Amino acid sequence: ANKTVVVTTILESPYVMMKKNHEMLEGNERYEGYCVDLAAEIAKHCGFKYKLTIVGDGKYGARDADTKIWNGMVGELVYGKADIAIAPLTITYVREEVIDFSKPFMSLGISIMIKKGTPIESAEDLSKQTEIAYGTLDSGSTKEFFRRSKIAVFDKMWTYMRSAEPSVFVRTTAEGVARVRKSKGKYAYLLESTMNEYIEQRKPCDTMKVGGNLDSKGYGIATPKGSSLGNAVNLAVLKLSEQGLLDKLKNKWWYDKGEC
Amino acid sequence: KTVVVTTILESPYVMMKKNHEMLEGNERYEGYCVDLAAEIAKHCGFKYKLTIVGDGKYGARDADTKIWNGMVGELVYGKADIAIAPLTITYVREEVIDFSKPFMSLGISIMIKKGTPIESAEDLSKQTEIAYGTLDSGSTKEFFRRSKIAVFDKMWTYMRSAEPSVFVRTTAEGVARVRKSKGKYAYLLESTMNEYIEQRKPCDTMKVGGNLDSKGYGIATPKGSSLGNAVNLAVLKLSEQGLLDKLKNKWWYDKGECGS
Ligand SMILES: CCN1CNS(=O)(=O)c2cc(F)ccc21
Ligand SMILES: CCN1CNS(=O)(=O)c2cc(F)ccc21
Ligand SMILES: N[C@@H](CCC(=O)O)C(=O)O
Ligand SMILES: N[C@@H](CCC(=O)O)C(=O)O
Ligand SMILES: [Cl-]
Ligand SMILES: [Cl-]
Ligand SMILES: [Cl-]
Ligand SMILES: [Cl-]
Ligand SMILES: [Cl-]
Repeated sequence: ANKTVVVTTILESPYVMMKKNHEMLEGNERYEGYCVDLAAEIAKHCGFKYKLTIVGDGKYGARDADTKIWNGMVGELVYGKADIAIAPLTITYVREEVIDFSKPFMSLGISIMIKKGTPIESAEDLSKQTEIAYGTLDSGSTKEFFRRSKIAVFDKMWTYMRSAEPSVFVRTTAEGVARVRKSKGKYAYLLESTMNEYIEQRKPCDTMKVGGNLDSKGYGIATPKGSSLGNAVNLAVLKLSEQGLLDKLKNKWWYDKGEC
Repeated sequence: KTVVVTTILESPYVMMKKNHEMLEGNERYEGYCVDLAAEIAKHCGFKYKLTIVGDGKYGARDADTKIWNGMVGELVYGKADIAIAPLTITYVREEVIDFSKPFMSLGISIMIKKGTPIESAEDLSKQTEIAYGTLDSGSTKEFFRRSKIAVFDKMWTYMRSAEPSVFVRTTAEGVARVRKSKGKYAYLLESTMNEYIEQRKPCDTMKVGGNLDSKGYGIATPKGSSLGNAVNLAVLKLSEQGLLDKLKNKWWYDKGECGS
Protein backbone atom coordinates (compact mmCIF):
# COMPACT_ATOMS: atom_id res chain seq x y z
CA ALA A 1 0.00 0.00 0.00
CA ASN A 2 1.16 3.52 -0.87
CA LYS A 3 3.13 5.34 1.83
CA THR A 4 4.08 8.99 2.10
CA VAL A 5 7.63 9.36 0.81
CA VAL A 6 10.03 10.85 3.35
CA VAL A 7 12.22 13.44 1.62
CA THR A 8 15.41 14.56 3.31
CA THR A 9 16.64 18.00 2.30
CA ILE A 10 18.64 20.88 3.70
CA LEU A 11 17.99 24.56 4.36
CA GLU A 12 20.28 26.00 1.73
CA SER A 13 19.21 29.05 -0.26
CA PRO A 14 17.70 29.15 -2.86
CA TYR A 15 17.06 25.37 -2.89
CA VAL A 16 15.07 25.24 0.35
CA MET A 17 14.13 28.33 2.32
CA MET A 18 11.67 29.15 5.06
CA LYS A 19 8.62 30.95 3.69
CA LYS A 20 7.86 34.39 5.19
CA ASN A 21 4.89 33.12 7.22
CA HIS A 22 6.39 29.74 8.14
CA GLU A 23 5.68 30.31 11.83
CA MET A 24 2.01 29.65 11.16
CA LEU A 25 2.42 27.05 8.42
CA GLU A 26 2.80 23.29 8.65
CA GLY A 27 4.23 20.42 6.62
CA ASN A 28 5.54 21.14 3.14
CA GLU A 29 3.92 24.58 3.08
CA ARG A 30 6.59 25.93 5.42
CA TYR A 31 9.20 25.83 2.64
CA GLU A 32 9.91 27.33 -0.78
CA GLY A 33 12.67 27.17 -3.35
CA TYR A 34 14.21 25.33 -6.26
CA CYS A 35 14.23 21.91 -4.60
CA VAL A 36 10.76 22.45 -3.16
CA ASP A 37 9.48 23.09 -6.69
CA LEU A 38 11.56 20.17 -8.00
CA ALA A 39 10.18 17.80 -5.35
CA ALA A 40 6.68 18.83 -6.40
CA GLU A 41 7.38 18.12 -10.08
CA ILE A 42 9.07 14.77 -9.38
CA ALA A 43 6.25 13.63 -7.10
CA LYS A 44 3.64 14.62 -9.68
CA HIS A 45 5.35 12.71 -12.48
CA CYS A 46 5.99 9.71 -10.22
CA GLY A 47 2.62 9.83 -8.52
CA PHE A 48 3.62 9.77 -4.88
CA LYS A 49 2.78 11.91 -1.85
CA TYR A 50 5.68 13.13 0.25
CA LYS A 51 6.89 14.87 3.36
CA LEU A 52 9.80 17.33 3.27
CA THR A 53 12.08 16.98 6.29
CA ILE A 54 15.12 19.11 7.02
CA VAL A 55 18.14 16.93 7.83
CA GLY A 56 18.67 17.06 11.58
CA ASP A 57 22.40 17.75 11.73
CA GLY A 58 22.27 20.31 8.92
CA LYS A 59 24.98 18.53 6.94
CA TYR A 60 25.31 17.21 3.40
CA GLY A 61 27.13 14.02 4.33
CA ALA A 62 30.54 12.71 5.25
CA ARG A 63 31.80 9.39 6.62
CA ASP A 64 33.59 9.51 9.97
CA ALA A 65 37.09 8.11 9.50
CA ASP A 66 37.04 6.43 12.90
CA THR A 67 33.50 5.10 13.32
CA LYS A 68 32.80 4.83 9.58
CA ILE A 69 29.36 6.34 10.27
CA TRP A 70 27.72 8.56 7.63
CA ASN A 71 26.18 11.84 8.76
CA GLY A 72 23.98 14.38 6.98
CA MET A 73 21.47 13.57 4.26
CA VAL A 74 23.66 10.72 3.05
CA GLY A 75 23.34 9.20 6.53
CA GLU A 76 19.56 9.66 6.50
CA LEU A 77 19.44 7.55 3.34
CA VAL A 78 22.05 5.00 4.39
CA TYR A 79 20.38 4.31 7.73
CA GLY A 80 16.83 4.22 6.39
CA LYS A 81 15.59 7.46 7.97
CA ALA A 82 14.49 8.94 4.64
CA ASP A 83 13.31 7.50 1.32
CA ILE A 84 14.87 10.10 -0.97
CA ALA A 85 17.03 13.21 -0.89
CA ILE A 86 16.02 16.16 -3.04
CA ALA A 87 18.71 18.72 -2.39
CA PRO A 88 21.91 20.17 -3.87
CA LEU A 89 23.62 16.87 -3.08
CA THR A 90 26.80 16.40 -5.11
CA ILE A 91 27.36 13.16 -7.05
CA THR A 92 30.65 11.67 -5.84
CA TYR A 93 32.46 8.37 -6.17
CA VAL A 94 32.44 7.55 -2.43
CA ARG A 95 28.73 8.43 -2.17
CA GLU A 96 27.83 6.52 -5.34
CA GLU A 97 29.23 3.42 -3.63
CA VAL A 98 26.63 3.62 -0.81
CA ILE A 99 23.55 5.36 -2.30
CA ASP A 100 21.86 5.64 -5.70
CA PHE A 101 21.88 8.91 -7.68
CA SER A 102 19.66 9.99 -10.56
CA LYS A 103 21.24 11.57 -13.59
CA PRO A 104 22.19 15.16 -12.63
CA PHE A 105 19.47 17.81 -12.38
CA MET A 106 21.97 20.68 -12.16
CA SER A 107 25.64 21.14 -13.02
CA LEU A 108 28.26 22.81 -10.84
CA GLY A 109 31.95 23.19 -10.22
CA ILE A 110 33.95 24.22 -7.17
CA SER A 111 34.58 27.94 -7.46
CA ILE A 112 36.05 30.93 -5.66
CA MET A 113 33.97 33.62 -3.97
CA ILE A 114 35.71 36.87 -3.11
CA LYS A 115 34.70 40.23 -1.77
CA LYS A 116 34.67 42.62 -4.74
CA GLY A 117 38.12 44.10 -5.31
CA THR A 118 40.10 41.24 -3.80
CA PRO A 119 43.25 40.75 -5.89
CA ILE A 120 42.58 37.07 -6.59
CA GLU A 121 41.79 35.61 -10.00
CA SER A 122 42.45 31.87 -9.59
CA ALA A 123 43.09 28.97 -7.23
CA GLU A 124 46.75 29.33 -8.22
CA ASP A 125 46.66 32.96 -6.97
CA LEU A 126 45.24 31.79 -3.64
CA SER A 127 47.81 29.03 -3.23
CA LYS A 128 50.75 31.39 -3.76
CA GLN A 129 49.97 33.96 -1.09
CA THR A 130 49.24 34.02 2.61
CA GLU A 131 47.52 37.37 3.19
CA ILE A 132 44.10 36.09 2.16
CA ALA A 133 42.80 33.12 4.12
CA TYR A 134 40.45 30.67 2.42
CA GLY A 135 38.36 27.67 3.36
CA THR A 136 35.36 25.51 2.60
CA LEU A 137 32.16 24.12 4.05
CA ASP A 138 32.44 21.22 6.52
CA SER A 139 31.10 17.74 5.85
CA GLY A 140 30.67 18.19 2.12
CA SER A 141 32.12 17.35 -1.24
CA THR A 142 34.18 20.52 -1.58
CA LYS A 143 36.23 19.78 1.54
CA GLU A 144 36.74 16.16 0.39
CA PHE A 145 37.86 17.35 -3.05
CA PHE A 146 40.78 19.25 -1.53
CA ARG A 147 41.58 16.56 1.03
CA ARG A 148 41.83 13.89 -1.67
CA SER A 149 43.34 15.87 -4.50
CA LYS A 150 46.66 14.77 -5.95
CA ILE A 151 46.82 17.89 -8.11
CA ALA A 152 49.67 20.10 -6.90
CA VAL A 153 47.86 23.43 -6.52
CA PHE A 154 44.91 21.81 -4.70
CA ASP A 155 47.13 19.63 -2.51
CA LYS A 156 49.01 22.79 -1.57
CA MET A 157 45.73 24.54 -0.74
CA TRP A 158 44.60 21.59 1.41
CA THR A 159 47.90 21.51 3.32
CA TYR A 160 47.34 25.14 4.20
CA MET A 161 43.63 24.90 5.00
CA ARG A 162 43.80 21.78 7.15
CA SER A 163 46.18 23.45 9.62
CA ALA A 164 45.14 27.12 9.41
CA GLU A 165 44.33 28.91 12.68
CA PRO A 166 41.78 29.99 13.47
CA SER A 167 39.83 27.41 11.43
CA VAL A 168 39.04 28.44 7.86
CA PHE A 169 36.15 26.00 7.60
CA VAL A 170 32.52 26.92 8.16
CA ARG A 171 29.43 24.96 9.14
CA THR A 172 27.04 26.58 6.68
CA THR A 173 27.27 28.46 3.43
CA ALA A 174 25.77 31.50 5.15
CA GLU A 175 28.71 31.50 7.57
CA GLY A 176 31.18 31.42 4.68
CA VAL A 177 29.37 34.29 2.95
CA ALA A 178 29.40 36.41 6.12
CA ARG A 179 33.10 35.68 6.55
CA VAL A 180 33.86 36.89 3.02
CA ARG A 181 31.68 39.97 3.49
CA LYS A 182 33.11 40.88 6.89
CA SER A 183 36.82 40.23 6.26
CA LYS A 184 37.61 43.25 4.04
CA GLY A 185 38.98 40.98 1.34
CA LYS A 186 41.14 38.91 3.67
CA TYR A 187 38.97 35.81 3.28
CA ALA A 188 37.94 33.96 0.13
CA TYR A 189 35.43 31.13 0.22
CA LEU A 190 35.61 27.92 -1.83
CA LEU A 191 32.11 26.82 -2.76
CA GLU A 192 30.01 25.42 -5.58
CA SER A 193 29.44 27.70 -8.57
CA THR A 194 25.67 27.35 -8.15
CA MET A 195 25.64 28.85 -4.63
CA ASN A 196 28.32 31.34 -5.65
CA GLU A 197 26.27 32.62 -8.59
CA TYR A 198 23.19 32.78 -6.41
CA ILE A 199 24.92 34.88 -3.74
CA GLU A 200 26.31 37.11 -6.46
CA GLN A 201 22.70 38.11 -7.22
CA ARG A 202 21.87 39.04 -3.61
CA LYS A 203 22.20 42.31 -1.70
CA PRO A 204 24.38 43.93 -0.96
CA CYS A 205 26.03 42.71 -4.18
CA ASP A 206 29.50 42.78 -2.69
CA THR A 207 30.72 39.32 -3.71
CA MET A 208 31.67 37.81 -7.01
CA LYS A 209 32.70 34.49 -8.51
CA VAL A 210 36.23 34.69 -9.89
CA GLY A 211 38.08 32.49 -12.36
CA GLY A 212 36.95 29.20 -13.84
CA ASN A 213 35.62 26.24 -11.88
CA LEU A 214 38.12 23.85 -10.29
CA ASP A 215 36.12 20.80 -11.34
CA SER A 216 32.91 19.69 -13.06
CA LYS A 217 30.13 17.66 -11.54
CA GLY A 218 26.46 17.84 -10.66
CA TYR A 219 23.70 17.27 -8.14
CA GLY A 220 21.62 14.12 -8.28
CA ILE A 221 18.42 13.03 -6.60
CA ALA A 222 19.53 10.35 -4.15
CA THR A 223 17.81 7.19 -2.93
CA PRO A 224 18.88 4.26 -0.72
CA LYS A 225 20.87 1.80 -2.79
CA GLY A 226 18.52 -0.44 -4.76
CA SER A 227 15.39 1.58 -3.97
CA SER A 228 12.49 0.96 -6.35
CA LEU A 229 11.88 4.73 -6.44
CA GLY A 230 15.23 5.23 -8.18
CA ASN A 231 14.20 4.29 -11.72
CA ALA A 232 11.09 6.47 -11.93
CA VAL A 233 12.72 9.48 -10.32
CA ASN A 234 15.63 9.24 -12.75
CA LEU A 235 13.31 9.25 -15.78
CA ALA A 236 11.38 12.12 -14.24
CA VAL A 237 14.63 14.11 -14.02
CA LEU A 238 15.49 13.49 -17.67
CA LYS A 239 11.94 14.34 -18.78
CA LEU A 240 11.89 17.60 -16.82
CA SER A 241 15.31 18.43 -18.17
CA GLU A 242 14.23 17.80 -21.76
CA GLN A 243 11.03 19.81 -21.26
CA GLY A 244 13.15 22.77 -20.18
CA LEU A 245 11.50 22.84 -16.74
CA LEU A 246 14.86 22.63 -14.95
CA ASP A 247 16.19 25.64 -16.89
CA LYS A 248 13.01 27.47 -15.97
CA LEU A 249 13.39 26.65 -12.26
CA LYS A 250 17.01 27.79 -12.31
CA ASN A 251 16.08 31.17 -13.85
CA LYS A 252 13.17 31.52 -11.43
CA TRP A 253 15.26 31.11 -8.27
CA TRP A 254 18.62 32.60 -9.35
CA TYR A 255 17.96 35.40 -11.78
CA ASP A 256 14.30 36.36 -12.25
CA LYS A 257 14.22 38.12 -8.89
CA GLY A 258 17.94 38.75 -8.51
CA GLU A 259 18.58 41.83 -6.36
CA CYS A 260 21.67 43.13 -8.16
CA LYS B 1 36.10 -12.76 -21.98
CA THR B 2 36.22 -9.96 -24.57
CA VAL B 3 33.92 -6.97 -24.15
CA VAL B 4 32.57 -5.74 -27.48
CA VAL B 5 32.59 -1.95 -27.57
CA THR B 6 30.42 -0.20 -30.09
CA THR B 7 31.58 3.28 -31.06
CA ILE B 8 31.39 5.71 -33.94
CA LEU B 9 33.81 7.61 -36.13
CA GLU B 10 33.44 11.15 -34.86
CA SER B 11 36.35 13.58 -34.39
CA PRO B 12 38.09 13.92 -31.94
CA TYR B 13 36.33 11.05 -30.12
CA VAL B 14 37.30 8.23 -32.47
CA MET B 15 39.39 8.72 -35.59
CA MET B 16 41.41 6.48 -37.89
CA LYS B 17 45.12 6.88 -37.16
CA LYS B 18 47.55 7.86 -39.92
CA ASN B 19 48.57 4.70 -41.75
CA HIS B 20 45.70 2.76 -40.14
CA GLU B 21 45.47 0.54 -43.21
CA MET B 22 48.50 -1.39 -41.96
CA LEU B 23 47.22 -1.47 -38.35
CA GLU B 24 44.94 -4.06 -36.72
CA GLY B 25 42.28 -4.21 -34.01
CA ASN B 26 42.12 -1.42 -31.45
CA GLU B 27 45.38 0.12 -32.66
CA ARG B 28 43.65 1.37 -35.81
CA TYR B 29 41.88 4.08 -33.80
CA GLU B 30 42.77 7.15 -31.76
CA GLY B 31 40.82 9.77 -29.91
CA TYR B 32 39.16 10.83 -26.72
CA CYS B 33 36.86 7.80 -26.54
CA VAL B 34 39.68 5.49 -27.48
CA ASP B 35 41.69 6.73 -24.51
CA LEU B 36 38.58 6.63 -22.31
CA ALA B 37 37.84 3.02 -23.29
CA ALA B 38 41.41 2.14 -22.31
CA GLU B 39 41.06 3.87 -18.92
CA ILE B 40 37.67 2.31 -18.19
CA ALA B 41 38.86 -1.17 -19.20
CA LYS B 42 41.90 -0.82 -16.94
CA HIS B 43 39.81 0.22 -13.94
CA CYS B 44 37.20 -2.48 -14.55
CA GLY B 45 39.76 -5.13 -15.53
CA PHE B 46 38.39 -6.29 -18.87
CA LYS B 47 39.76 -6.90 -22.34
CA TYR B 48 37.79 -5.27 -25.13
CA LYS B 49 37.40 -4.93 -28.88
CA LEU B 50 36.50 -1.57 -30.41
CA THR B 51 34.08 -1.93 -33.30
CA ILE B 52 32.64 0.89 -35.39
CA VAL B 53 28.83 0.81 -35.47
CA GLY B 54 27.80 -0.82 -38.75
CA ASP B 55 25.24 1.74 -39.92
CA GLY B 56 27.30 4.76 -38.84
CA LYS B 57 24.46 6.09 -36.67
CA TYR B 58 24.08 7.19 -33.06
CA GLY B 59 20.63 5.75 -32.49
CA ALA B 60 17.00 6.41 -33.26
CA ARG B 61 13.80 4.35 -33.11
CA ASP B 62 11.94 3.88 -36.40
CA ALA B 63 8.40 5.17 -35.76
CA ASP B 64 6.73 2.39 -37.78
CA THR B 65 8.85 -0.69 -37.06
CA LYS B 66 9.89 0.59 -33.63
CA ILE B 67 13.33 -0.92 -34.33
CA TRP B 68 16.39 0.88 -32.92
CA ASN B 69 19.32 1.65 -35.21
CA GLY B 70 22.86 2.89 -34.53
CA MET B 71 24.79 2.21 -31.35
CA VAL B 72 21.60 2.18 -29.34
CA GLY B 73 20.32 -0.65 -31.55
CA GLU B 74 23.57 -2.56 -31.20
CA LEU B 75 23.17 -2.56 -27.41
CA VAL B 76 19.45 -3.28 -27.49
CA TYR B 77 19.78 -6.27 -29.87
CA GLY B 78 22.84 -7.77 -28.22
CA LYS B 79 25.42 -6.94 -30.88
CA ALA B 80 27.63 -5.09 -28.39
CA ASP B 81 28.30 -5.11 -24.64
CA ILE B 82 28.94 -1.42 -24.16
CA ALA B 83 28.98 1.85 -26.07
CA ILE B 84 31.86 4.25 -25.49
CA ALA B 85 31.21 7.23 -27.70
CA PRO B 86 29.68 10.72 -27.67
CA LEU B 87 26.30 9.15 -27.04
CA THR B 88 23.86 11.62 -25.54
CA ILE B 89 21.86 10.74 -22.44
CA THR B 90 18.20 11.25 -23.29
CA TYR B 91 14.87 10.29 -21.77
CA VAL B 92 13.80 7.98 -24.62
CA ARG B 93 17.17 6.20 -24.66
CA GLU B 94 17.30 5.89 -20.88
CA GLU B 95 14.07 3.89 -21.18
CA VAL B 96 15.77 1.19 -23.24
CA ILE B 97 19.44 1.20 -22.17
CA ASP B 98 21.56 1.94 -19.10
CA PHE B 99 23.82 5.01 -18.95
CA SER B 100 26.71 5.83 -16.62
CA LYS B 101 26.84 9.25 -15.00
CA PRO B 102 28.04 11.71 -17.71
CA PHE B 103 31.73 11.77 -18.68
CA MET B 104 31.36 15.00 -20.68
CA SER B 105 28.87 17.86 -20.76
CA LEU B 106 27.37 19.40 -23.89
CA GLY B 107 24.45 21.37 -25.22
CA ILE B 108 22.91 21.80 -28.63
CA SER B 109 24.59 24.81 -30.17
CA ILE B 110 24.66 26.82 -33.40
CA MET B 111 27.52 26.75 -35.86
CA ILE B 112 27.62 29.57 -38.40
CA LYS B 113 30.06 30.65 -41.08
CA LYS B 114 31.88 33.61 -39.52
CA GLY B 115 30.01 36.82 -40.33
CA THR B 116 26.57 35.27 -40.76
CA PRO B 117 24.00 37.62 -39.12
CA ILE B 118 22.74 35.24 -36.40
CA GLU B 119 23.32 35.22 -32.67
CA SER B 120 20.54 32.96 -31.38
CA ALA B 121 18.10 30.13 -32.06
CA GLU B 122 15.39 32.79 -31.96
CA ASP B 123 17.15 34.72 -34.76
CA LEU B 124 17.20 31.55 -36.86
CA SER B 125 13.48 30.93 -36.36
CA LYS B 126 12.48 34.50 -37.22
CA GLN B 127 14.08 34.41 -40.67
CA THR B 128 14.15 32.28 -43.79
CA GLU B 129 17.11 33.29 -45.96
CA ILE B 130 19.53 31.19 -43.92
CA ALA B 131 18.72 27.48 -44.01
CA TYR B 132 19.51 25.30 -41.00
CA GLY B 133 19.49 21.64 -40.02
CA THR B 134 20.81 18.83 -37.88
CA LEU B 135 22.38 15.40 -38.05
CA ASP B 136 20.08 12.47 -38.89
CA SER B 137 19.31 9.70 -36.41
CA GLY B 138 20.60 11.56 -33.36
CA SER B 139 19.60 13.33 -30.18
CA THR B 140 19.66 16.82 -31.67
CA LYS B 141 17.05 15.94 -34.29
CA GLU B 142 14.84 14.11 -31.75
CA PHE B 143 15.11 17.08 -29.43
CA PHE B 144 13.58 19.45 -31.97
CA ARG B 145 11.04 16.84 -33.07
CA ARG B 146 9.83 16.29 -29.51
CA SER B 147 10.09 19.91 -28.29
CA LYS B 148 7.06 21.85 -27.06
CA ILE B 149 9.29 24.84 -26.41
CA ALA B 150 7.99 27.59 -28.69
CA VAL B 151 11.07 28.61 -30.66
CA PHE B 152 12.33 25.05 -31.02
CA ASP B 153 8.90 23.89 -32.17
CA LYS B 154 8.95 26.59 -34.86
CA MET B 155 12.44 25.62 -35.95
CA TRP B 156 11.31 22.00 -36.23
CA THR B 157 8.23 22.81 -38.32
CA TYR B 158 10.55 24.55 -40.78
CA MET B 159 13.28 21.89 -40.76
CA ARG B 160 10.99 18.89 -41.17
CA SER B 161 9.57 20.33 -44.42
CA ALA B 162 12.57 22.24 -45.88
CA GLU B 163 13.58 21.29 -49.43
CA PRO B 164 16.15 20.31 -50.31
CA SER B 165 16.63 18.43 -47.01
CA VAL B 166 18.51 20.35 -44.32
CA PHE B 167 19.52 17.16 -42.50
CA VAL B 168 22.89 15.52 -43.01
CA ARG B 169 24.29 12.03 -42.55
CA THR B 170 27.42 13.03 -40.70
CA THR B 171 28.95 15.91 -38.79
CA ALA B 172 31.69 16.43 -41.38
CA GLU B 173 28.96 16.85 -43.99
CA GLY B 174 27.06 19.47 -42.00
CA VAL B 175 30.31 21.35 -41.40
CA ALA B 176 31.13 21.21 -45.09
CA ARG B 177 27.69 22.64 -45.84
CA VAL B 178 28.23 25.55 -43.45
CA ARG B 179 31.57 26.35 -45.11
CA LYS B 180 30.39 26.00 -48.73
CA SER B 181 27.10 27.79 -48.17
CA LYS B 182 28.44 31.34 -48.23
CA GLY B 183 26.69 31.71 -44.89
CA LYS B 184 23.24 30.60 -46.05
CA TYR B 185 23.31 27.39 -43.96
CA ALA B 186 23.63 27.16 -40.19
CA TYR B 187 24.29 23.79 -38.55
CA LEU B 188 22.78 22.66 -35.26
CA LEU B 189 25.19 20.38 -33.45
CA GLU B 190 26.58 19.64 -30.01
CA SER B 191 28.80 22.28 -28.39
CA THR B 192 31.67 19.78 -28.00
CA MET B 193 31.94 19.03 -31.70
CA ASN B 194 31.27 22.73 -32.47
CA GLU B 195 34.11 23.93 -30.21
CA TYR B 196 36.45 21.29 -31.71
CA ILE B 197 35.74 22.41 -35.26
CA GLU B 198 35.98 26.07 -34.22
CA GLN B 199 39.67 25.54 -33.44
CA ARG B 200 40.63 23.93 -36.75
CA LYS B 201 41.58 25.23 -40.18
CA PRO B 202 40.29 26.92 -42.11
CA CYS B 203 39.04 28.68 -38.96
CA ASP B 204 35.94 29.95 -40.79
CA THR B 205 33.17 28.64 -38.52
CA MET B 206 32.10 29.70 -35.05
CA LYS B 207 29.77 28.81 -32.20
CA VAL B 208 27.26 31.63 -31.56
CA GLY B 209 24.85 32.22 -28.70
CA GLY B 210 24.36 30.08 -25.64
CA ASN B 211 23.54 26.39 -25.83
CA LEU B 212 19.92 25.53 -26.48
CA ASP B 213 19.97 22.81 -23.83
CA SER B 214 22.17 21.08 -21.27
CA LYS B 215 23.02 17.42 -21.12
CA GLY B 216 25.91 15.02 -21.38
CA TYR B 217 27.37 11.85 -22.87
CA GLY B 218 27.25 8.64 -20.90
CA ILE B 219 28.78 5.21 -21.37
CA ALA B 220 25.89 2.94 -22.28
CA THR B 221 25.23 -0.72 -21.52
CA PRO B 222 22.29 -3.01 -22.28
CA LYS B 223 19.57 -2.59 -19.67
CA GLY B 224 20.49 -4.60 -16.59
CA SER B 225 24.07 -5.33 -17.68
CA SER B 226 26.40 -6.29 -14.82
CA LEU B 227 29.14 -4.17 -16.42
CA GLY B 228 27.06 -1.09 -15.66
CA ASN B 229 27.88 -0.63 -11.99
CA ALA B 230 31.65 -0.91 -12.37
CA VAL B 231 31.81 1.31 -15.44
CA ASN B 232 29.78 3.97 -13.66
CA LEU B 233 32.12 4.08 -10.68
CA ALA B 234 35.07 4.14 -13.07
CA VAL B 235 33.67 7.25 -14.77
CA LEU B 236 33.25 9.00 -11.42
CA LYS B 237 36.74 7.98 -10.30
CA LEU B 238 38.35 9.30 -13.52
CA SER B 239 36.31 12.47 -13.21
CA GLU B 240 37.44 13.10 -9.62
CA GLN B 241 41.09 12.33 -10.45
CA GLY B 242 40.84 15.03 -13.10
CA LEU B 243 41.66 12.52 -15.86
CA LEU B 244 38.52 13.41 -17.85
CA ASP B 245 39.64 17.05 -17.91
CA LYS B 246 43.12 15.99 -19.04
CA LEU B 247 41.61 13.96 -21.89
CA LYS B 248 39.46 16.87 -22.99
CA ASN B 249 42.43 19.24 -22.96
CA LYS B 250 44.47 16.75 -24.98
CA TRP B 251 41.96 16.14 -27.78
CA TRP B 252 40.61 19.72 -27.92
CA TYR B 253 44.22 20.97 -27.54
CA ASP B 254 44.65 24.13 -29.63
CA LYS B 255 47.88 24.09 -31.64
CA GLY B 256 46.88 27.53 -32.89
CA GLU B 257 45.65 26.56 -36.34
CA CYS B 258 43.44 29.62 -35.89
CA GLY B 259 45.25 32.83 -34.93
CA SER B 260 47.10 32.90 -31.59
C1 LIG C 1 21.42 19.49 -15.40
C2 LIG C 1 21.12 19.07 -16.84
N1 LIG C 1 21.45 17.70 -17.20
C3 LIG C 1 20.33 16.70 -17.35
N2 LIG C 1 20.78 15.29 -17.03
S1 LIG C 1 21.94 14.75 -17.91
O1 LIG C 1 21.47 14.71 -19.47
O2 LIG C 1 22.40 13.32 -17.30
C4 LIG C 1 23.29 15.93 -17.83
C5 LIG C 1 24.62 15.57 -18.07
C6 LIG C 1 25.60 16.54 -17.97
F1 LIG C 1 26.90 16.21 -18.19
C7 LIG C 1 25.24 17.94 -17.59
C8 LIG C 1 23.93 18.28 -17.35
C9 LIG C 1 22.93 17.31 -17.45
C1 LIG D 1 31.32 15.43 -17.20
C2 LIG D 1 31.75 15.57 -15.74
N1 LIG D 1 30.80 15.11 -14.75
C3 LIG D 1 31.16 13.93 -13.87
N2 LIG D 1 29.97 13.06 -13.57
S1 LIG D 1 28.81 13.79 -12.82
O1 LIG D 1 29.31 14.21 -11.32
O2 LIG D 1 27.54 12.78 -12.83
C4 LIG D 1 28.41 15.29 -13.69
C5 LIG D 1 27.17 15.91 -13.53
C6 LIG D 1 26.92 17.07 -14.23
F1 LIG D 1 25.72 17.68 -14.09
C7 LIG D 1 27.96 17.63 -15.17
C8 LIG D 1 29.17 17.00 -15.32
C9 LIG D 1 29.44 15.83 -14.60
N1 LIG E 1 26.76 20.12 -2.38
C1 LIG E 1 27.84 19.77 -1.46
C2 LIG E 1 27.86 20.73 -0.28
C3 LIG E 1 28.48 22.11 -0.60
C4 LIG E 1 30.00 22.07 -0.66
O1 LIG E 1 30.59 21.07 -0.21
O2 LIG E 1 30.61 23.05 -1.18
C5 LIG E 1 27.69 18.33 -0.99
O3 LIG E 1 26.82 17.62 -1.50
O4 LIG E 1 28.41 17.84 -0.12
N1 LIG F 1 25.58 12.82 -29.60
C1 LIG F 1 24.41 12.76 -30.47
C2 LIG F 1 24.80 12.82 -31.95
C3 LIG F 1 25.11 14.24 -32.47
C4 LIG F 1 23.86 15.09 -32.64
O1 LIG F 1 22.74 14.53 -32.61
O2 LIG F 1 23.98 16.33 -32.83
C5 LIG F 1 23.65 11.47 -30.19
O3 LIG F 1 24.02 10.73 -29.28
O4 LIG F 1 22.68 11.15 -30.87
CL1 LIG G 1 32.95 47.01 3.20
CL1 LIG H 1 41.93 -5.06 -24.54
CL1 LIG I 1 8.27 28.32 -24.29
CL1 LIG J 1 2.82 18.14 -42.69
CL1 LIG K 1 29.31 34.47 -43.90
